[PDB]
Amino acid sequence: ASETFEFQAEITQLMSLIINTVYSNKEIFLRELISNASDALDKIRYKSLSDPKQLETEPDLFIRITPKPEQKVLEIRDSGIGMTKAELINNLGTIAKSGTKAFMEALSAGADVSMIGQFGVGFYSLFLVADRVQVISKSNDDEQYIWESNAGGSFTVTLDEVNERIGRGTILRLFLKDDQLEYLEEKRIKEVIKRHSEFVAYPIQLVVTKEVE
Amino acid sequence: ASETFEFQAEITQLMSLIINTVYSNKEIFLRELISNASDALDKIRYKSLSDPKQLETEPDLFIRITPKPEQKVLEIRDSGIGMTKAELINNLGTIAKSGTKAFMEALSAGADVSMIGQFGVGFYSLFLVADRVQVISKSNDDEQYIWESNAGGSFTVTLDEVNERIGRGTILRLFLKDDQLEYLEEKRIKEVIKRHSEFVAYPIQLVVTKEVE
Ligand SMILES: COC1=C2C[C@@H](C)C[C@H](OC)[C@H](O)[C@H](C)/C=C(\C)[C@@H](OC(N)=O)[C@@H](OC)/C=C/C=C(/C)C(=O)NC(=C(C)C1=O)C2=O
Ligand SMILES: COC1=C2C[C@@H](C)C[C@H](OC)[C@H](O)[C@H](C)/C=C(\C)[C@@H](OC(N)=O)[C@@H](OC)/C=C/C=C(/C)C(=O)NC(=C(C)C1=O)C2=O
Repeated sequence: ASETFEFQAEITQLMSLIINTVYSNKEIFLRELISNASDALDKIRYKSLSDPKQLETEPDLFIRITPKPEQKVLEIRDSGIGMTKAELINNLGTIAKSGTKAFMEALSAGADVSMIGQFGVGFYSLFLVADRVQVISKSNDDEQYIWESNAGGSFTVTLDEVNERIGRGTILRLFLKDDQLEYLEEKRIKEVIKRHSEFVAYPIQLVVTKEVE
Repeated sequence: ASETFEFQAEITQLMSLIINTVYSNKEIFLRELISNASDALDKIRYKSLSDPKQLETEPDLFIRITPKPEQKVLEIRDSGIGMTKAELINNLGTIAKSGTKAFMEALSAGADVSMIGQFGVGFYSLFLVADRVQVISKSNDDEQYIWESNAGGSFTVTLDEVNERIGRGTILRLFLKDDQLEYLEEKRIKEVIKRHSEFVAYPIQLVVTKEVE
C-alpha cells in the first residue's frame, strides 16, 4: 500500500514555523488554495489547446469547497491538471524549494505571512488552520494517489483505494484545528472568497448541507 | 473483482413491468427509499440497545439526499445497518420474494403502483425513474460492496475500491432517466418529502451545491 518520504529540511522547518505561528490573518490560507486551484485549471485548459482529449476525463472546469462539519474537515476540489505519484513525491516535499529559506528570512525580519504566495510556497499556508492534510489527486497520466502530512519530518503517499474517483484533478482535505472551525461555515467561507478571490476565471462552488424543514 | 448473479424470474418480470410503466405518480419512489432508510436506521439503533459499540463506526443517524446534476444521478444515503456481501446477494434478487407475483397480479387488476411498499417490494420502485442502480453498502460485519443492476436478468456485486468510505450504511445511487431529471432540483425534492415523508424519526439532509455569488 503505503510509502514514506522525507521532507527536505527547510520545508520541515517552514511547516514548523507556520503551524506554530500566532498570526492574526489566517484566512489567507483559502486565498492560496483557491489560487493554486486556478493555477491548475489554467494548466490543463492550456494543455488541451493542443490536445482536446485531455479535458474528456472531466469536461467541467470548476473549484468546489465542501465543509464537512461532522468530521472537522474542509475540502477544496478542482478539476485541474492533477499530479502523478512522482509529482506528489518530488513537488510536495522531497526536493528543496527555491523560496523556503528566503521566506523564512523575510518572516523573521517582519514580513506579513500574507506574502507566502509570492515566495511560491503558499501551499504550506494551510498549516495556519490545519494539523493534517490529505492531497488526493488524479492526473490523466496516473492512478489516483493520497499524499498525507501532519507537519512532521515526513509524509506518506498511498495508492487511493479509499476515496471517490476524481475524474481528474485534486482535492485538498484539511483536518482543521479546534480553534479554526470558523472555516466550516457558509457565511465565513463566502466572506473570505469575496475579500481575497474576486478575480478568478472559474466558477467557485460551495457545497452546503441543510436539514430539510 | 466482480461476480455476476441471476435475478429470480418474477423479480426480472416485475422490474421489467415497473421500468416500462406510464404511471403518473413516480415521485413515490422517493417515499419508498426514504422509508427503507428509516427501516435501516431503526434496525441499527435497536441492535445497539444491547450492543452500543455498534454505533461507533458512525455515531450520527441521518438520511442524506445528494443530487449530482452533472452526472444525471441522485444519491440517497443512510447511516443504517447496511448489508453484507451475502445479504446483497440473497436479499436483492437471487431469492424469490414473498410479494412479487401478488403485486403484479394486483397491478394488472387495477391497483395503484403506490401500493408497492405494502407488498414489501418497494425497493424496485426506483426503476420508475432510473435505468441503472448502484447499491453501495457497508455493514459493521463486512467490507464495503457495490451491487449494480440495469433491470436486466442479472446483477453484479463487486468489492468497492472506488467510492468514498461509508463509516456504516448504504447509498442508493440512482442514474436517472432523461425524462425524470426533475428529481435533481431542490424545490422538487423538498415537495416530495413534505407530501409523502412527514412522519420520519431521523433528520433528512439535502446536500446542495450553489456557485458563490
Ligand atoms: C508553477 O506551479 C506552482 C508550483 C510549482 C509546481 C509544484 C507545480 C505543480 O507540479 C506538479 C503542478 O503544475 C500543479 C498545477 C500544482 C498546483 C498548482 C497545486 O495543485 C493543485 N491545487 O491542484 C499545488 O499543490 C496542491 C502545488 C503545490 C506546490 C507548492 C509547494 C506551492 O506552494 N507553490 C507552487 C504553486 C503555487 C504553483 O502554482 C509551486 O510550487
Ligand atoms: C424488513 O426489511 C425489509 C425487507 C427484508 C430484507 C431485504 C431486509 C434487509 O436484509 C439485509 C435489511 O434488514 C435492510 C435494513 C434493508 C433495507 C430496509 C433497505 O436497505 C437500506 N435502504 O439501507 C433495502 O435495500 C436498499 C431493502 C431492499 C429489500 C427489498 C426488496 C424491499 O423492497 N423490501 C424490504 C423492506 C422495505 C424492508 O424493510 C425488504 O425486503
